[PDB]
Amino acid sequence: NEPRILTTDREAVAVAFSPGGSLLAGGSGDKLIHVWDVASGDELHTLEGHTDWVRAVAFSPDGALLASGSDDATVRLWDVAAAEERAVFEGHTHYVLDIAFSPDGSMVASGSRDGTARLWNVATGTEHAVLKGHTDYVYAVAFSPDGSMVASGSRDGTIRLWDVATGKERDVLQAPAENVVSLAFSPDGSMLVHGSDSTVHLWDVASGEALHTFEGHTDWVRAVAFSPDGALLASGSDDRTIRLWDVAAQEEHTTLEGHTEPVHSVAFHPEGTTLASASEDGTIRIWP
Amino acid sequence: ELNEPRILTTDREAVAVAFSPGGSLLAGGSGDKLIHVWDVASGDELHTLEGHTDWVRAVAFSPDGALLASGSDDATVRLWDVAAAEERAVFEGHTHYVLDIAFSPDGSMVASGSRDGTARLWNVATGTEHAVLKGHTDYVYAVAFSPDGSMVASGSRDGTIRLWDVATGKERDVLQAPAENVVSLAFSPDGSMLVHGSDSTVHLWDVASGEALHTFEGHTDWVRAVAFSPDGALLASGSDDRTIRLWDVAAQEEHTTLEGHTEPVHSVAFHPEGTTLASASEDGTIRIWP
Amino acid sequence: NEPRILTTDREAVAVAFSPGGSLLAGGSGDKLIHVWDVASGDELHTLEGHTDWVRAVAFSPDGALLASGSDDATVRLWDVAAAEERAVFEGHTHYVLDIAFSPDGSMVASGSRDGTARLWNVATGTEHAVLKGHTDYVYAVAFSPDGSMVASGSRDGTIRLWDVATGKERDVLQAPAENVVSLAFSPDGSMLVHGSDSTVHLWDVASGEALHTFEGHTDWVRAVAFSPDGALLASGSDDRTIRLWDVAAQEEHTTLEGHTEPVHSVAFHPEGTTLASASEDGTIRIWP
Amino acid sequence: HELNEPRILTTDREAVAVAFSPGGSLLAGGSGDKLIHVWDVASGDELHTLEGHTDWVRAVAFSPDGALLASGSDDATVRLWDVRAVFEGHTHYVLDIAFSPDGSMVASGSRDGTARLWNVATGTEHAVLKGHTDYVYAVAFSPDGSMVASGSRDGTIRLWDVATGKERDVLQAPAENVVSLAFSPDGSMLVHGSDSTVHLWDVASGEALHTFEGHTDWVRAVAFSPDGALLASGSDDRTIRLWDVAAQEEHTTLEGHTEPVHSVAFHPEGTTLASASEDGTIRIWP
Amino acid sequence: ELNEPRILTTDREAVAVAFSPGGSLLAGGSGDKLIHVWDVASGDELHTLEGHTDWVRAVAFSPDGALLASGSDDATVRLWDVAVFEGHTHYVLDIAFSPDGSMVASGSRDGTARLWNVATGTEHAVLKGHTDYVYAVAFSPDGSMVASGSRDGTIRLWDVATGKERDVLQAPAENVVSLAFSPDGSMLVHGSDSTVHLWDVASGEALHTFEGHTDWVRAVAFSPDGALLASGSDDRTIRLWDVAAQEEHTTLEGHTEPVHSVAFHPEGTTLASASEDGTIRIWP
Repeated sequence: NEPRILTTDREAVAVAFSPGGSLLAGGSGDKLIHVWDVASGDELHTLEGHTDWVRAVAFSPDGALLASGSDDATVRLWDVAAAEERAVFEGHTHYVLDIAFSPDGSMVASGSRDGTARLWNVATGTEHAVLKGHTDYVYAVAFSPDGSMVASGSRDGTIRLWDVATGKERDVLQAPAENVVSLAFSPDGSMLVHGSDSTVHLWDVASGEALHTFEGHTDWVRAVAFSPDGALLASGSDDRTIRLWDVAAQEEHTTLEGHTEPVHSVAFHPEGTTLASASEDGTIRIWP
Repeated sequence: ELNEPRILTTDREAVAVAFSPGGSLLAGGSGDKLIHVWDVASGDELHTLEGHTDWVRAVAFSPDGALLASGSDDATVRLWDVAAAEERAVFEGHTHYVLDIAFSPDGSMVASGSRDGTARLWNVATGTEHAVLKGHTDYVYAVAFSPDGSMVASGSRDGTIRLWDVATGKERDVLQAPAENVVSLAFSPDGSMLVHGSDSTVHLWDVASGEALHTFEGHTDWVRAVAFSPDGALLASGSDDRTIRLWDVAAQEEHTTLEGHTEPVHSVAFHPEGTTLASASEDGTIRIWP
Repeated sequence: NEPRILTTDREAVAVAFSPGGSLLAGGSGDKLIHVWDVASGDELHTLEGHTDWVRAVAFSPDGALLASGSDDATVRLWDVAAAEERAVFEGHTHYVLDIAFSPDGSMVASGSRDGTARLWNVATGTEHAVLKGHTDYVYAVAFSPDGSMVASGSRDGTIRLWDVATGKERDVLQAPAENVVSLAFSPDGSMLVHGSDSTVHLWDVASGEALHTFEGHTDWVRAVAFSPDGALLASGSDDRTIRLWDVAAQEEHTTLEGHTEPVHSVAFHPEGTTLASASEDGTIRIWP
Repeated sequence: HELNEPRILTTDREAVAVAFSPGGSLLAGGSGDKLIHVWDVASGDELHTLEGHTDWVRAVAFSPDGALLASGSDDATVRLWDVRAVFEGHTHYVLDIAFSPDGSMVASGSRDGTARLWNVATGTEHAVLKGHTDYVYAVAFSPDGSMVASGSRDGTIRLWDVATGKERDVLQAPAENVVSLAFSPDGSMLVHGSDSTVHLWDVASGEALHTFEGHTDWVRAVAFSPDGALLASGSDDRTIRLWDVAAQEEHTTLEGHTEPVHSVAFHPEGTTLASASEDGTIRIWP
Repeated sequence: ELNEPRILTTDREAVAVAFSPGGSLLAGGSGDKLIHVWDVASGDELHTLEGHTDWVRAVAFSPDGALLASGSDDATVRLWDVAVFEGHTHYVLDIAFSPDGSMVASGSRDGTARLWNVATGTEHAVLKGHTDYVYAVAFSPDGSMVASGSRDGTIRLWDVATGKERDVLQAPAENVVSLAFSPDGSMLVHGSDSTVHLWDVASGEALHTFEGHTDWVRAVAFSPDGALLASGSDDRTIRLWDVAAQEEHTTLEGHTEPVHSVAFHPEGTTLASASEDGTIRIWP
């Protein structure tokens, strides 16, 4: 079926649902974060303060805060209700390309072009750790659902796993011949998925071995997201499509067409009924 | 960030640095027998304090910013009027090189660490003689008051850090673990932790319990200076490996490596606002970074 | 409540209370600074040495020193008890129109018609920084209560925020239809007020956003001051009045009438029960 | 009569300069709102508003042909308006402008303590008048064009030989700032308006003819009658006073009250007077 | 037992001194980073050798008198014509030419004694076994053995031909700071933070411990005849002892200063002391 559309003046490169499902946050190239009421499709208050493109957004698990990463090299925290900048994190030397909120709510992770992943302490507003190892841009970061581990995806063709507590690297998953552009954990923590150029890979987390490769995209896969029950996987690509795959059977489920430009971010509704995609065509689409 | 805003050029060994309490001035101790005071904003050289006969190994501002103290290989500690309008006293009594000095938070006393194995607590306002603390058969390289002024810590060649109660001159605890000479020490603003710089390593201690909390590894040669950030988040180290490092206290991670220097880094110091740190090196430069 | 009145032989353009509350300094067109014992109403000393109008005055936080700015292009430091000139600062090329003493007591700020804001190190007597950003005259300077920041108000329609230590500009607030003629921080440090033509504007410091505009004045607002508890705002204007505003309610509190000429400066007693104004009518008035 | 005729409005700030056109039919108002207004003396029309200045306009003057107007502003420019302006500059704020009777020259009084003299056609600065130790608040050419007179905050009235840039006389007597100046149509006398009170000076002898007392506050404005018989004073006391130039006695007092009178100008036939006041009113009286 | 001249120019601690083999020239290594050479007969300043970047802790002449070696904190050993360089990973604190003149031994802060062939410039022998900085080295007069003093509190004897440790002399409570080999090769001297010890080479036992100094003993030198031993201390005395007896022979008062280094004239007529002030002194 056909989605709904929301419109931004500029490229929408990041999207996320509030934990309750009632709000939708959109990160854009107008240097703002837009917040929509999902039911009415009305645009609530905007979040301004970033000085460059907003590349990623994520809600706190309690839904009270929103974290954002930007090309201005900063990570900001926003009070959702008040639509206010609550904090600003500095340290990254280059564009911040991804962020993730810990399931705990106490930490934000960021990935940047400076070749590091950083962890920020939400309560104190300080840097908890800098994660060093990658030799190229870090395009994606994601927390393990138990909150103990963070995974980082880099252009150096590696996926690195670190202990959140100590900042220590635990594993390196090799993905050769490729730039890892996106990462996501399954909600059960058993699987990890990464987006590459035209391809989506599945990994068994306990083993660090590759389970399967999903073929069908014809361009860079910049966004991946697991459904809340882990059964479905969504991918966003430069080929303009969004693809759904059946995780257990490891086949194509369906292809979502409609975007006229690259899809930079994909996010499931917490109930699993809806998917949101953001595209360079300046639209956010909600698909059931 | 770790980027550097400015560079100062001195042309000799810059072995000690400290910021004024307001943040606007910088004192530099040099291999010349001189102390320099710089304006941080303009980078202008305000004044040069002469009198020492040998290397100046440590410098400190009084908490009220009116006085500078300097410790030297000539075996003296000198007190300078910052305005420069007035010469001041000199502290004599140490039999060997003085490698460290620290002001008590009230500005009434100064502590000094010498190679003679003694830590001396001198009176600033008063002209009387001072208390002697004895270091354990080995030279004392480093000294620091706790922020509350109740504790003084000393770093020695015995590979231990010593804590005294300032009021009674009583030795409260002994911190052991370093495999070598402890060259620097710094209290957390909380007063809860202590930071140790030694031969290759940076240690974190729980002051109350006298236990080691962590060891920071990453320097490849002797760590000559340490500094605790005002927020307590970060730690700064200077080393003979020619780098300076910033460490995340919680995780013990290399928040940043500052790679401008070509020669050993003898001293590091945080700005009072915690935004920038200054590093001093044998390459005859002072580098300021955020 | 009718105030009490002191006189100067010429225009009184500046006033400030000692931190203890017992003294009142008045800057005038006599080229002198007058000091009054508030309780007795007696004139304790005359500070002489300026060569032109004295435009602004400020006490050191310990009350031992007074700073003054003048049309002679100089900033002077006075020993109050001794009534002696202690230092003279030179460097500004044009009239100095405002001065401020930091809470730290280590730095004096000045704003001049030469388009620059200067910071002077009181202990050493040196020029610490020249702040250059503005493209027109600087009419006001104020320190943040934490002493980390200094703000400058200019004819170029900008308010600028600088780091005191490094002299680096941090922010530029835009107020474009307006010449910024006066500034004050709230004692909290959370808000800033600026005075323009007919209006007093309130800013949120952290967000740099405009909170309110206080309307009622019918001419230039040359002086603004927060009450020590932050609850009240005072404005001095060319319309000859002083207005008090309730900060939280954003409403008019009262209008102080009596002055027969423009009110150039206002200052609160540290207890908050009394206010002093200075006027071109050659009077300083103390109002409860 | 002293009847108040049209009250002229639209300026939104202090009106600090007024002048009649030489032909009598137009009225120019300079204000603190940074503009110059031109009015039809008959009321029937509103004419133009001259915009460009960035700061207070303190003086206006018409060229003797009535085709050009000059203005002085705090923005430090002297602008000649075609009635786009042409511009002239001052190191400091410019407070007074006067055209020579000839119309060949514009004199500008400034905060830099000097009077500038420009050749209108060329635009070339010809002479700088140096001598005052403070702001120059008012300037006027003698009817023969050979002399300029100036009032300053230094409390003096000065006479200059224009061609030679040379100071010829310094008239002293005011205790305070001289705020306005006027030259007599016969050129024999000069009028001072000050922070104390109005004075008359003999041009040839460089002596005081008289002191006019009556005002109870600052005198900001003075203007001679076209026949030279009378003098008008404007004050902070809110009266306009008329004095006999010969006898030196007060003739009449006009109570145009509630407002300080900042500028006054007589009509060319002498029947009318214009006053400027605060807050942007221009008043016309016979 | 007097003393004649005092020698000047060094701006810092003079921590090494050596006479040329044949007469006549004197070398001073200092904290000011340079090596001074002095003409002994005239008491003049012949030359200053510059290049080192850090403190110079040892100097030694080649047996032909044509080359001088220096050890510095800059981690170089340099050979000077009377320059060539060698490296160490750490600070070099001491050097000694073999009596043959074919080898330079260098003791470093890397816990090893380094041995180079001078003519080829190639390092061949590394002596390992010390657990801390090596502060002093000296060849046996036959060149078959090297002795080393370390901060580990030991004196070691090594067989030169095979980089193997032959003996470990223990006893000193603290850092050994200097060592010397007697001309007959029978006795070895240790200078430490408290005392000076004599080690019997054939027996591998301690002949005796010298207890007169009241502070650290920084230097030891054997007389050319082997009869007498000089000790230099922080207490500002130089002490002469009978090697056989081990009894104190004399005390030289310098006083104001701590003696950092001592050396005998090759004829045995003169003794040179180096001090912190940046003075060199000769006594008979």
